[PDB]
Amino acid sequence: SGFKKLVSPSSAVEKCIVSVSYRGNNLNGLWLGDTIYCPRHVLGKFSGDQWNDVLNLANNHEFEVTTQHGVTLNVVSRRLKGAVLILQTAVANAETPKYKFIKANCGDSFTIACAYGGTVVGLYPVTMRSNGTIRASFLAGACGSVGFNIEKGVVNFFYMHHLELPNALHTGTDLMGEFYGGYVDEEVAQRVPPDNLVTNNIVAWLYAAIISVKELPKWLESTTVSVDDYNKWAGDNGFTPFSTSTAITKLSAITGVDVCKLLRTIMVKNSQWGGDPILGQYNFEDELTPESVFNQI
Amino acid sequence: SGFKKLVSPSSAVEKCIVSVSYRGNNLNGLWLGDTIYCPRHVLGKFSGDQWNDVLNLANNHEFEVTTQHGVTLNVVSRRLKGAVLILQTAVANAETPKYKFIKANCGDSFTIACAYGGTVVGLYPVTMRSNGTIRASFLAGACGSVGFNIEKGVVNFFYMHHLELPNALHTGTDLMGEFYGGYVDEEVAQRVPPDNLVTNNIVAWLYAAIISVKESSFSLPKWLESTTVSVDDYNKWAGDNGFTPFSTSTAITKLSAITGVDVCKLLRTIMVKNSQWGGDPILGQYNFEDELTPESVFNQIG
Ligand SMILES: *C(=N)[C@H](C[C@@H]1CCNC1=O)NC(=O)[C@H](CC(C)C)NC(=O)[C@@H](NS(C)(=O)=O)C(C)(C)C
Ligand SMILES: *C(=N)[C@H](C[C@@H]1CCNC1=O)NC(=O)[C@H](CC(C)C)NC(=O)[C@@H](NS(C)(=O)=O)C(C)(C)C
Repeated sequence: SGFKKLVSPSSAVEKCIVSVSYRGNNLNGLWLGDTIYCPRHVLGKFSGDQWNDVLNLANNHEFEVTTQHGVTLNVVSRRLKGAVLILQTAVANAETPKYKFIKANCGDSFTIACAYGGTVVGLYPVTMRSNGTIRASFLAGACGSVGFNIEKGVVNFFYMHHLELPNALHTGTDLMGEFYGGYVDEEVAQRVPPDNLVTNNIVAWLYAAIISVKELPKWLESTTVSVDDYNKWAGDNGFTPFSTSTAITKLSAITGVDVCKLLRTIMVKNSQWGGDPILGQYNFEDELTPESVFNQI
Repeated sequence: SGFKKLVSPSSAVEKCIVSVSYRGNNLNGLWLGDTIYCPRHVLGKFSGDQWNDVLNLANNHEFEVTTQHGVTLNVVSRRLKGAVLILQTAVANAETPKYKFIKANCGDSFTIACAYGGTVVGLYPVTMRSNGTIRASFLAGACGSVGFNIEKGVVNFFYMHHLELPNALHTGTDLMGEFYGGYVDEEVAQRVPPDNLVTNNIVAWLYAAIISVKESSFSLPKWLESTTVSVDDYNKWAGDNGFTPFSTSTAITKLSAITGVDVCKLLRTIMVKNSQWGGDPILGQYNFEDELTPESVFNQIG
């Protein structure tokens, strides 16, 4: 029993995180096979089409790349893919795990391996927000830190960290160099669309509260609302649409509470929470997924 | 910018977690040197003076120990130390890190390496509560999972998991085999004292919020009280309102000096908000977060 936001174990990712420095710019890279992925702004703060000419003018021998073992790697080639710089090394990483490059959807949760100087210093979970940001914890030098999980012995890579927007919001690319949310790696003003609370994860958290209380809650409404009616309301109140899933179906069956009862709870509690807490909180938790809640049963 | 509850990287610990089986009891062990630490109730569900005779009654060849690699270890000796069973292996773990066995105090936070069948499946942070429990996430087979952090290239081990009390409360021993909170590894009703909100961690969280408002609105937070309260006076109030006592620390001193805000203004804020929070949130919440430590907040400034 008990519900936590789980982090994936890090040993397989630690074996792939290297330091990448160029003319005093210090960040991190992901070494898979004979390929290092890192943010292109390790070269400097350029914009638009200046990048392709900065690339051809760069010097491979000036990429300072060290491993956690202290071994210096030698860059033999370079190219850009989106906002990710791709550096080929002379020798392959023999500790490359099985992996996939996957784009994270809204509400998807994964683990950040927060790195400085090529060394993972700590981990934490995050959720891909509706506006292409994550709520993370990053300082200077963290770029190149990666977001991942592990599923059936495969490392899924979702994210590489590039920049911090106002109000402690963070964003970056997938491992194919496409920026989440359409942001750009320029220190300029960028519009951030409003964050919509992730209904499906809130539903997971409400079910976790019900399972916890099994030992029905007073905050749980008794009336119902259809999925269409909730989704109409959601688009007007800052929530994502409710979408059916296998995990949510299992949670409803295990607890014996129809999910449309939880949707009505969301509408009423968002309008006026009142004095009754849900798992000690007077605000919705939306970074715990239905799959994780079910795995903890 | 941004504040998260951090987990320590797990590679050093993953290389030390093994599966330990005895007569259908399948748990986890911590393999350091030629020594495996695991919960004694891998031997079955006994009580009191029964354990020593059960230890003499067990035989080493019936312990099935396997590493994450699939390698079978051979137990050459056994002893009890408190509620921890200590098994000697024929060969030593060549991947043993530098480590310390340390007893976590109330409010100390660390990483749980949650393991099943000798394999770490996930991590998460926990805080040692005032009653000797942690609020974790554990299923059958999770015992022998360890709580740890890494400091200065040294793995501190604080905790090994033994049991789950009512209301999703988890507890266990330090690596010296002493149970936190005076619990025992028996399936009977047990006395569980109140869980008090950890003041020192709330203070840290409030500093984190001051820092965030400073770096988002260049001003002091709207909810921060103007008056101060004495530490002795706050600690008198804390004893009658379900909070731990405040106690100064180097990390809290640094946070006070970086932000320029007297910590006694934060203690008065706790008293005011606990009696009547109101409508202004703190870092998006209307309830105290007490599992983010001063040390962690300091490390997340730089
Ligand atoms: C990568 N090492 C670094 C990580 C930032 C630094 C503080 N917290 C983080 O997450 N990324 C940067 O410094 C980028 C680099 C540019 C070229 C994209 N710059 C920023 O993140 C910038 N924010 S912005 C895009 O101007 O709004 C800062 C440095 C002012 C935060
Ligand atoms: C160890 N693998 C297991 C971990 C528990 C199981 C479910 N969640 C956990 O944290 N520990 C046990 O099964 C112990 C064993 C005894 C001999 C110490 N038993 C319990 O935790 C028991 N709770 S109790 C001590 O009666 O209050 C359960 C199994 C009923 C939860």
